[PDB]
Amino acid sequence: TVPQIRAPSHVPFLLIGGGTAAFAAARSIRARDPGARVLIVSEDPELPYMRPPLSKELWFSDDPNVTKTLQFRQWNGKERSIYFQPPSFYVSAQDLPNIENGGVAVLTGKKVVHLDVRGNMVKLNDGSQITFEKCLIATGGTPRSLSAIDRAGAEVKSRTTLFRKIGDFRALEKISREVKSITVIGGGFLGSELACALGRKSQASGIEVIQLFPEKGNMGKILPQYLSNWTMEKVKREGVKVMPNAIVQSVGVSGGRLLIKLKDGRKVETDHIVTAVGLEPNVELAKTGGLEIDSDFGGFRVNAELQARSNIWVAGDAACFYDIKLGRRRVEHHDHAVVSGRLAGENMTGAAKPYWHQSMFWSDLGPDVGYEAIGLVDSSLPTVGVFAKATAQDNPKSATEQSGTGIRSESETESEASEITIPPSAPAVPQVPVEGEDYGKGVIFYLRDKVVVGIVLWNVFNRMPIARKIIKDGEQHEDLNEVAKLFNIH
Ligand SMILES: Cc1cc2nc3c(=O)[nH]c(=O)nc-3n(C[C@H](O)[C@H](O)[C@H](O)COP(=O)(O)OP(=O)(O)OC[C@H]3O[C@@H](n4cnc5c(N)ncnc54)[C@H](O)[C@@H]3O)c2cc1C
Repeated sequence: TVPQIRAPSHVPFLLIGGGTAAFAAARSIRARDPGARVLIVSEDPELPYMRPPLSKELWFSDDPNVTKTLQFRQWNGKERSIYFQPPSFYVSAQDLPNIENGGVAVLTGKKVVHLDVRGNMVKLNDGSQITFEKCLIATGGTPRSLSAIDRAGAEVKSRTTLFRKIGDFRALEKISREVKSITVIGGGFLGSELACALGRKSQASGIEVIQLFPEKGNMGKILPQYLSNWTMEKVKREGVKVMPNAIVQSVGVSGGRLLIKLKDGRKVETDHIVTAVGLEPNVELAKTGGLEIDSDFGGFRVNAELQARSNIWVAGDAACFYDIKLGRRRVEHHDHAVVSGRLAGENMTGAAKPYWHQSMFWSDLGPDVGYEAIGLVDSSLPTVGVFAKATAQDNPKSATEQSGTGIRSESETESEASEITIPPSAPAVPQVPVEGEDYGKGVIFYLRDKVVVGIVLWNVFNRMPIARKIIKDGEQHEDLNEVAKLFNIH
């Protein structure tokens, strides 16, 4: 067996990229047009898989075999495959045009590098060509790097990982068992999940874990300062040296270790760096395809139907879409990937439906801390937070036990509450006098006009439909403590 040239071929439905959005689009097309012939072409050799477990549950397991099988343990102890479907669900490219009732084929280890819109064709990196009738671009993005690491030498670039894939979890996991110290650069949800995860391994290994970022505290661009600060102390307590207000001036090699120099005088000595500083949408096809990239937000600009050009749609992290409440925007949400992929797939079969979904986001920092967000969440906005003591059910683990899944967009559902009526206050709880240290859950309302434009929920689950409805209706609430009763915050 030797390398060979693929003959030109044709496929009714071509999906460029094999991630969450591509997979959801393939199922949608198959549901809408039974017998459909769908081909996914994907650069990474792996079959389609969900990403959330990579910075999360896969680090919380004592079984060495999980790194190989990727059958991760949810917080409720129940196993789940990181893959959407196993190999048997798919067919090979070669067989697709001949199989009865059609199917979903997958061609991994191949990259589409040229899109010809008017000729309905693409070219792969190996020179072969595939004509299509309908095409979805769902190429995701590539992790951003740090400028200082880019200007940095071979030695340091060889000791920095960007965190996005299976390969990254595997390498970072191995490194956590080989070196004395690892630094996470990035204060966002993802960098924070990685810090907690290594801090947990640290309990057994004794490795040093540092997390550094330029904000005053974790997720500082998103959470109000008080909760950002609470969060920062929480992460630190997982055994992480957190360094806020840190701007990387340069990185170099000293003593055989990495030497990161900060603008303010500080210096960090460490053996490996993982960055989590955001994403660049994969838009290389915009050029041959004559597609518009959004100059303000990045990604492919699409219309209400997720369409970019004739017979071309985009979904997932790669799309700059028109949010029904916020206007042009792009997100990195698992929910959006699934919903938008499904809708694109439906539109590929002729539906012409607008994307009116309000995408949600969630983050877990271990089984005991969970956040959910929706709409415009920006710490520069005026905000109203309402809090209460947590009940036993108010944590990511219980939310996983109740629903049987850890992927929060699944358990929350994609729906929107049909009506909002402020329920009666709950029965009084006999208690000693309550202090701020005693709260463990809450809702934070983000405002613009006296209208709620965004919501972050802290340890409140199964209420996302209600948060969607409050944001959609756009009422001026006279008293947000009454509305918080909708989130069982009393
Ligand atoms: C580690 C991590 C944890 C996360 N946790 C959460 C969370 O808990 N909650 C939440 O809401 N969201 C979370 N997210 C975000 C969510 O997983 C993403 O929004 C989602 O993966 C985007 O899916 P996609 O299909 O749009 O893009 P991708 O998943 O990136 O898929 C794109 C695929 O296309 C391939 N590709 C790119 N270019 C080409 C090309 N030209 N030709 C062929 N193939 C190509 C790439 O190899 C890639 O496989 C997390 C993300 C990461 C990385």
